[PDB]
Amino acid sequence: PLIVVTGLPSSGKTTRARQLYAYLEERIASQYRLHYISDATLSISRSVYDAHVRSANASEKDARAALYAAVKRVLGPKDIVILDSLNYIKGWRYQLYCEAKNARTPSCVLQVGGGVEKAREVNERRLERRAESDEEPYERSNWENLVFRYEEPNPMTRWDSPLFLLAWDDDEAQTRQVFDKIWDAIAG
Ligand SMILES: Nc1ncnc2c1ncn2[C@@H]1O[C@H](COP(=O)(O)OP(=O)(O)O)[C@@H](O)[C@H]1O
Ligand SMILES: [Mg+2]
Repeated sequence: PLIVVTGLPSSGKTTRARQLYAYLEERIASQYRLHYISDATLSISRSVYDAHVRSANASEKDARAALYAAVKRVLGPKDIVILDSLNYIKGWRYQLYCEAKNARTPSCVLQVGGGVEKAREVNERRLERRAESDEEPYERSNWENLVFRYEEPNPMTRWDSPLFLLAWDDDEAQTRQVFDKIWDAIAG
């Protein structure tokens, strides 16, 4: 199974993804294999998110290529894959949907975020606190433009459903309730 995490920059994707992993770890042991992938695990710097000429520096399109390959190598009916990345484009989320389809395994989307304001605050504290890291800040130019071009998951579309969301204020049990529906979704 594939679980597409999605959210704004510094919206809590990695934090929620860890919780999901720990949850899925207890549930598998109470079978499946558990995989975790992120920009950091693939050494994809956040600066990729900033035409007629071929360049040597990796593009955002190459980042999606890297992510796509990492998932295909492990994703399968017996392999649960957590993709912790912005995953902010409907088309990209549609590619991942078709990827899980080709792996003959269910897919879902898990949106995270405490808000544009609480997310902006985080990136400032991480900019203040000064590269394959989970706490490396974005440049304020790259951060703002990323939020502007974020595409909200649409449960009306089959590739953004089943959709699940987790606000920051959602406590350990409301988060735990979502995780159970994720589990039931990626089963029979
Ligand atoms: N429910 C949450 N509640 C409180 N703080 C959070 C929450 N989610 C994320 N954070 C905090 O905000 C910062 C960003 O979290 P992180 O998961 O690393 O964002 P990103 O999705 O960009 O990787 C972290 O310091 C983290 O502790
Ligand atoms: Mg992350």
